[PDB]
Amino acid sequence: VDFKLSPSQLEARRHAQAFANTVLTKASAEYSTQKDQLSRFQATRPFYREAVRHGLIKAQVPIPLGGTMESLVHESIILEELFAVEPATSITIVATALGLMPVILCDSPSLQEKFLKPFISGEGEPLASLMHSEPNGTANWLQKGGPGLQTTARKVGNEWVISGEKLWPSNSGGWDYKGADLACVVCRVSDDPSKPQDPNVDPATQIAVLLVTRETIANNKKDAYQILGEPELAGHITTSGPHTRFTEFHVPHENLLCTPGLKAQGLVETAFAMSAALVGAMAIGTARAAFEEALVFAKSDTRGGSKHIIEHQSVADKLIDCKIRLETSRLLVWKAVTTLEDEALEWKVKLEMAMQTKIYTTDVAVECVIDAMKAVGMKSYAKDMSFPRLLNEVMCYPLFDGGNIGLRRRQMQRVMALEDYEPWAATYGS
Amino acid sequence: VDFKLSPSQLEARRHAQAFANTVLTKASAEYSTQKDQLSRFQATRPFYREAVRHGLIKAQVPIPLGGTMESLVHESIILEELFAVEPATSITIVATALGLMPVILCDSPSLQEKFLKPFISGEGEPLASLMHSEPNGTANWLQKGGPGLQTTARKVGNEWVISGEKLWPSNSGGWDYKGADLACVVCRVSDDPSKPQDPNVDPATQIAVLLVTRETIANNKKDAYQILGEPELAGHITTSGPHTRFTEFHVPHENLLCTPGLKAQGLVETAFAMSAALVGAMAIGTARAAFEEALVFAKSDTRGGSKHIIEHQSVADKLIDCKIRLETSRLLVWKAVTTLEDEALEWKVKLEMAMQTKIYTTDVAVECVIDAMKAVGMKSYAKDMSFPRLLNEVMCYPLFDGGNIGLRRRQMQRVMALEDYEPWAATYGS
Amino acid sequence: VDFKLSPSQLEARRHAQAFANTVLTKASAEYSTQKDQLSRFQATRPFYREAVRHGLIKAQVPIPLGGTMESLVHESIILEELFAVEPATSITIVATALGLMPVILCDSPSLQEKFLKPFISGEGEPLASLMHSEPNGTANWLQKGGPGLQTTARKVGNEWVISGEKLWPSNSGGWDYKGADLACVVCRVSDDPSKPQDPNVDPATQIAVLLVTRETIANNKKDAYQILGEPELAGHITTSGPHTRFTEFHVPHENLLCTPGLKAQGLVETAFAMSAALVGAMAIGTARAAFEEALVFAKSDTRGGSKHIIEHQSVADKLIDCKIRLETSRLLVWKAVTTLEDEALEWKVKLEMAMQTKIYTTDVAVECVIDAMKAVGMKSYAKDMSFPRLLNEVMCYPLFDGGNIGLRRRQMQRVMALEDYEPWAATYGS
Amino acid sequence: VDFKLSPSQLEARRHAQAFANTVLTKASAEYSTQKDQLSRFQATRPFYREAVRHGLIKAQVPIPLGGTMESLVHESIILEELFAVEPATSITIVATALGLMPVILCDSPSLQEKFLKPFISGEGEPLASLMHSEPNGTANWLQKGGPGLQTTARKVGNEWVISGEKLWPSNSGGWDYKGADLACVVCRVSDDPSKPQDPNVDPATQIAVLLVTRETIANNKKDAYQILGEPELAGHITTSGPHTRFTEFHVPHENLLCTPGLKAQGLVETAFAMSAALVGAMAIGTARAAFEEALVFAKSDTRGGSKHIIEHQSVADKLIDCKIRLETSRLLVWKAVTTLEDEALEWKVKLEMAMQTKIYTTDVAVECVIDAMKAVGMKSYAKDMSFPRLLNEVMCYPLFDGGNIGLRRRQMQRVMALEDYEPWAATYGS
Ligand SMILES: Cc1cc2nc3c(=O)[nH]c(=O)nc-3n(C[C@H](O)[C@H](O)[C@H](O)COP(=O)(O)OP(=O)(O)OC[C@H]3O[C@@H](n4cnc5c(N)ncnc54)[C@H](O)[C@@H]3O)c2cc1C
Ligand SMILES: Cc1cc2nc3c(=O)[nH]c(=O)nc-3n(C[C@H](O)[C@H](O)[C@H](O)COP(=O)(O)OP(=O)(O)OC[C@H]3O[C@@H](n4cnc5c(N)ncnc54)[C@H](O)[C@@H]3O)c2cc1C
Ligand SMILES: Cc1cc2nc3c(=O)[nH]c(=O)nc-3n(C[C@H](O)[C@H](O)[C@H](O)COP(=O)(O)OP(=O)(O)OC[C@H]3O[C@@H](n4cnc5c(N)ncnc54)[C@H](O)[C@@H]3O)c2cc1C
Ligand SMILES: Cc1cc2nc3c(=O)[nH]c(=O)nc-3n(C[C@H](O)[C@H](O)[C@H](O)COP(=O)(O)OP(=O)(O)OC[C@H]3O[C@@H](n4cnc5c(N)ncnc54)[C@H](O)[C@@H]3O)c2cc1C
Repeated sequence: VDFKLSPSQLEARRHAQAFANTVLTKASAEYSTQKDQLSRFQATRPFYREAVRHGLIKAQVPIPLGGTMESLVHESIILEELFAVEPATSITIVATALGLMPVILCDSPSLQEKFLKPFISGEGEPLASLMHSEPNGTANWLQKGGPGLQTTARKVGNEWVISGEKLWPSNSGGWDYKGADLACVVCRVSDDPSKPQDPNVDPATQIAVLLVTRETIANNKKDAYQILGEPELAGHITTSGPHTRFTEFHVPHENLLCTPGLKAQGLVETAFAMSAALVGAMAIGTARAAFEEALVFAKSDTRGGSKHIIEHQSVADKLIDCKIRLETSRLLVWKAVTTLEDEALEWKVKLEMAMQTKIYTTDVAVECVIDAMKAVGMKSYAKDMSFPRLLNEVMCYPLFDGGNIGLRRRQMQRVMALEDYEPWAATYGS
Repeated sequence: VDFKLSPSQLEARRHAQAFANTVLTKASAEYSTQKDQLSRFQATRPFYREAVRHGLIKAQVPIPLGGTMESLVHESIILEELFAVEPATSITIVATALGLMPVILCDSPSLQEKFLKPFISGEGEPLASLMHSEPNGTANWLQKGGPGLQTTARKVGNEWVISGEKLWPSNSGGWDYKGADLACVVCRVSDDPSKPQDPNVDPATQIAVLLVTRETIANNKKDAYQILGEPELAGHITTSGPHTRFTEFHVPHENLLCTPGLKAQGLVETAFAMSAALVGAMAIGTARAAFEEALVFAKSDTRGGSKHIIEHQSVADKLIDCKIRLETSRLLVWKAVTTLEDEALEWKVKLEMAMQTKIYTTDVAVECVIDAMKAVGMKSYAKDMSFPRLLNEVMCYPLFDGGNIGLRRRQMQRVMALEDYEPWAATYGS
Repeated sequence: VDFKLSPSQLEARRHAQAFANTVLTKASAEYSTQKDQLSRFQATRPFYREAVRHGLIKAQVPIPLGGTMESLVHESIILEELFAVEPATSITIVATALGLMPVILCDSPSLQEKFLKPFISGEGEPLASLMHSEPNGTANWLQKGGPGLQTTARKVGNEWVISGEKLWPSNSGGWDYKGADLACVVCRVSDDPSKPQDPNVDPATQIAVLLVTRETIANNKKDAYQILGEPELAGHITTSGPHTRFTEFHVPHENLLCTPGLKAQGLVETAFAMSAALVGAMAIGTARAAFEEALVFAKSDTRGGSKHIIEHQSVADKLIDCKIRLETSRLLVWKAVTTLEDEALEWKVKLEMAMQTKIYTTDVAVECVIDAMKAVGMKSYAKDMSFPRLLNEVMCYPLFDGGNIGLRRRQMQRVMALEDYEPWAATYGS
Repeated sequence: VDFKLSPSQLEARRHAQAFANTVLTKASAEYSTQKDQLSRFQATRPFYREAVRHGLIKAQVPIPLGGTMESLVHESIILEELFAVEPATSITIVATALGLMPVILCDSPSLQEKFLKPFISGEGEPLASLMHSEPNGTANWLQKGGPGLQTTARKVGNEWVISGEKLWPSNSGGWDYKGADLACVVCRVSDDPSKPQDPNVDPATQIAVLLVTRETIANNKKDAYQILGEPELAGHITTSGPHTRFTEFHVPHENLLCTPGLKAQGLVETAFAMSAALVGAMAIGTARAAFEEALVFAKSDTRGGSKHIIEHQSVADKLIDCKIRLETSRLLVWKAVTTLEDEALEWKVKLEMAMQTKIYTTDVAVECVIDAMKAVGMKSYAKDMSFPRLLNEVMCYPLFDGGNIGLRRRQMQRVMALEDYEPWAATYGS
């Protein structure tokens, strides 16, 4: 076992850091004063443009597919550096990565060449979105006997017809509400959308992914694709993840990502398992920003006393707890993404490790930001410090990318209950 | 022993609830459109006006002093109901209460009659502020051999001259920055403010409290009293707690609250111990709003599954944990205020109980809000629910009113380290 | 609302302290030499004798039934003092009180007069046991479609015949394995014990409680009642709670406690709700002993340094956290038992409060003992301090008297999920 | 960056597992029948003899020094597997590794060759001990102005004379109270032991380490070396760590480990920093045994319900938290030991990483055992399961090898407060 970073991993860090410090630090003056989420997202477009120019979207796509992604550990180091400075734009890049993952993972090389083209060009501001989440919730989307996804699709001729609503998926409506450049829309196949999901058939066997582009939306009637709203978020105030309604929305058969059923559900689960692992890097960045701000403050401020506050044991204890949470978190992320890259390990081992990672890093990042605030004291509550923004941003992580309580813990639980469960297969082999 | 509420405690609660729902619910539509903190505080003036007409400012003063305060348990009940709905204006009421407290507690009936007069009238919108906190911190203000308070006072003729800065004290500038109707300014006596505090004298013997009114301010040169800034807060966005600088600010000797030294420190300690106990009620109201909103959601929503999510054990575990935190918090607050009202008990015992109460309720209220958010899941993160506001608001409580890490834990540690410490004296007697 | 203790409550405390210090402190010299659990329990008989002589068993029976119980708050005070010194014998008293409860609370005065008689006499060493728990578990005993209790009973002529096994019920075999003086055996009614519980039935409608005395056991064949074993416990090493098998055990119909079904389940639920509330006083006593030992150590020992260890913030922080856990725990126990006593409150309100109390106090007692050990440090790990015993004893509390995870949380969850659940009914009526 | 185990790491694991399962499982049948700590420890001798025969003591010594230690990752894997089964004898091996470390670390090949010889022979049952800890404590041994170590040494011609007492050091009295085969006795140099440590000299400049063998002890008068007692421990009930008194105890100058002062303090600090990282693997072993026992239980028992208990969300939540604690702990240990072996890294970077590791792994192991017990429920409390032993054993870890509260957190705080502290130097370099 080895924890040393290669020259390309150190360069990936230096590059990410330089981009964050020279480009992302300027985003706040653009977005900070806009009234609504969409406006804030739009104000972020020149920074995404720069990220594309710096190669950061091309770096979300594997080299075999014409991108420049070197590894998932490189990706982890990049995301930690970006999120330690500014989640604006950084969040857009990862949302796009998620949006691309089903195509990156699928088994059609002609689909990959066609739909990944804009994202490896190094030009423009192309957005992708994995459109899974819904107004009524998704924690129970695979539950045999329940209503399932309320976004359904039916084959009519040589096309599919989507009806229903999505809520929350990042970048889904694009910069201007005429659509992401690529959206992977996750649907439940229902030949008749009025009738409930058949409780005698496993929900996983009825999943289909349909690829929707700006062209697709332009080819439909205006009322077939409507953005009904844009949630105002506590933190990550510059992301877009709207309420979208498809009404009789036609999509050509060639845009069907794969065979409906277990293969499609598989692509989705895989994409979301990879995000589960990497989301820990974002939480680390946010929490690391809080720790470092509190640390510098505790090593330079006496708070009207005779020594720097880090010399009070209760202050150092908080800082120690923060530092520990960050160190364990990062190791767990690097373990997770490395596990995901291991061809030897069966999927359930990868999936359990990804779930653990998401659950731990996100929950623990919140504690880290709060302890940092408690250590700095009253000054952390004013907006001339970063903590108000970090507090709001950090609370997103346990909730999003599949919340810990409803999705990730239950995905991990299902794995642990299986008869052939091997708790240590990722470490000690099978 | 008994927890039944008297008819007048029940009436205080009905009155508080009616006030909250007829008046305080309208505040948000007024303060929400104001871009800066002072303006938000100013938009809140008509609601404080209504608070005064409803008798709520008069109820912060004991009956023997012309007020209508029935008891601290009545107060605890009122504060919980107000803060469960809207901390805007509610926070102003309690900040005024704290400003009044050094006067309420002092042994001079002439000062009490004079300076409490506007607060017991039922007219206007009179504000009071206890001005203790400073830019450089206050956790170490009584540390022997340290710099001490940087707001100092010196006697010159038949007046005192205040030099230095305060930061954070609620209401201290009034509605218009010409001053609170009553400010208790806490100073360190120093004949020559350019000289450090003398390291061989106990800081507590150099504390003075000087009463500064609007008239005091108007009797000084314009540049003798100035507001340098108004912090933009993460939550409690409608409160004012400015950065104030006194420069050669003259106060009559008749305005000195009491003899400088241990008597003055003692009045500040007592005031802040009473607030330590009652700040729990504010934390309970906020956390209670989060718990109730999560409870109703959990009972009303299936999240696309086969049953309401309260029926999931992980969801119920969060709700159970919130409920336990709230229940234990309320009990401890009522214990602490009843203990403060007990004439048979020594100060050290009351102080220890008040510290415990502040530490427990405020730390635990934060966990209550966060767990509530986790239970609700993603929808908790959007501002169509109340959680974004509650999370920002709840994080104030561990930090303010004497932070838990630097001030309240240290005060309690000091009492616990005394040779005659009796842990259980508030319960089982001495 | 009032927390002040009456003269009789203070006397109850004094009496309980004097008993624990002059009698219970001598127990260890006797049980300590005994190599198995039963023999340790037997070694404890002379101390239970003394407890009876001091009126402590009589104090577990209400005055209208010939006992001397003053109130549940008196009971809480007695238990805290007892368990602060020595859980040996204390645990027998409390287990007997649980065994008496179904008879104390039943609607048959003839059963009360006959079966409580030995317990109000003030003589001998009479034991009672509520025999509910089983080798296969009881967390799911009321699960519809589940196997239910494996101890069943059937009516044959003018008798009931019991088949199956119990495990864990305190005192159940008596001093000599010829039986407790009174055992309430909870059975599921089944005319054929080889047949699985009907999945269509509500399991609570099948419950019967049969009273079994030493004369009942003697009236049966010797192999109809056998003790198969006695668990060797991590702590509470002097308690007995054996593995008992009933094989065609005949009981007179006049020993049926009440109408089978909902009424019988209700008596058991009520007895265990009462124990849920009071078990916190035992947790508090154990945790309090750990806190006070650490506190005395922290204020007298420098650990080879220049100052008492309580002077170190990290140490003081552990002690503060223990103190707060103990203070909140006692308040919650007093609230719970006062709630149970309230004639005007509905059952589910009482039950919910009792569940909260059990969950909180027992979880938090464990943390209190462990934090106290960390504060004292390495010396806490050797048996010349009490912490090794306290750690083993405290870990009983979250697991016993209905475990928190499987029973108490799920009882509380069920009440919260009821359409008419009112969270603050025990405090703010309505 | 890589977590993959080499073939030799996998072989170390297999070999350690086979030794634990074939040899160590048999230990309990021998030590459980003995009446006190010493006897239990003595009953452990044949198992240590087997460990020596299987090369496990030789594997504590680096290959350059004639041992077989392959790497600290190898050692971590071995310790996790040993402590997962049986800490008896396992504890003796690690205590011997600690005892050897000051010699392994020193810069004197002639000392190394002489004193390490029995330990690399593969013969007998040689024991080492690092005798640091004392009756009065050691958390403040380096405190300037404090009393310091109460075990002192004075130079008398060509010999040193030791006065004072040790308490706790494992193996220090050997199998028979005639001494460990090698003890490294840490002393404070003092010409006159009746005089207090000079408050004007930095305690670390007065540290000496004297090597004491069985020959040294036999060459002194009988009353010069006395075992006064053997603590009865809550867990690890088969280790020896006696109370030793040196009275005018003569040691040859050629047995001095190095020049007294910073160099000697540095060997002690380094040895204890290496143990701090590795003790994590012991904590993991114990917690892993709890987790796996709870997991097997939860996957095979319904607890009288219809489904395996792991299907209940609150049970799964506990197992998930245990699993996460174990995964993060192991990563942190492997990171910490790999950091210690990195010659490019400054000592303070290694030290910080080792303290973090000790703090985290030992605190969290306790939580893991307790969670596992709560998940299993009542049955976990009886000695037919492993948990009573594991609970007592896991509580050792945060207290021993320098407790977290008094020692490790203070050592880490000291590093963090340094002006040139680089928090991430172990991951991203300097
Ligand atoms: C900034 C941001 C970016 C996002 N990016 C995307 C994106 O790119 N694509 C996309 O599709 N979505 C995205 N989301 C949404 C998010 O990934 C999912 O909606 C969310 O994580 C799922 O919500 P939830 O887990 O709370 O599930 P919900 O279904 O909303 O359930 C909510 C709560 O109900 C409870 N619950 C429900 N069922 C159970 C159960 N069976 N067991 C136990 N508890 C249960 C749990 O407490 C759960 O937390 C984004 C959201 C945000 C804020
Ligand atoms: C909405 C609001 C209302 C307020 N109302 C008032 C008011 O009416 N009047 C008023 O005067 N102020 C008021 N305040 C200010 C507040 O009461 C105090 O400034 C704040 O509670 C004290 O800050 P602190 O406890 O963080 O101490 P600081 O001195 O700022 O110390 C900050 C941190 O340093 C550490 N620290 C410092 N010294 C030590 C030590 N010796 N040991 C351990 N740790 C230490 C702790 O981590 C502490 O949290 C208000 C503030 C707000 C936001
Ligand atoms: C000293 C002592 C005295 C005792 N006194 C008595 C007495 O007087 N009378 C008596 O009858 N018993 C007595 N007991 C036994 C004890 O009250 C119960 O057996 C125990 O509290 C119930 O066990 P449990 O709660 O762990 O349930 P179990 O049925 O053993 O369940 C074990 C675990 O399975 C899980 N589980 C099972 N079902 C669910 C579910 N539906 N949801 C979630 N999790 C689940 C939980 O993690 C639970 O902890 C005593 C025991 C001791 C040690
Ligand atoms: C099985 C076992 C094996 C052991 N092996 C060895 C061995 O091989 N060699 C050896 O020498 N010892 C050994 N020990 C002993 C152990 O390493 C040390 O004595 C112990 O870890 C140090 O004790 P402590 O950390 O509790 O410090 P203590 O000095 O005993 O301090 C006790 C407590 O006081 C408080 N405290 C003291 N000073 C401060 C401070 N400055 N700041 C904050 N809090 C403070 C802390 O709460 C601390 O926990 C062993 C013990 C056991 C049980």
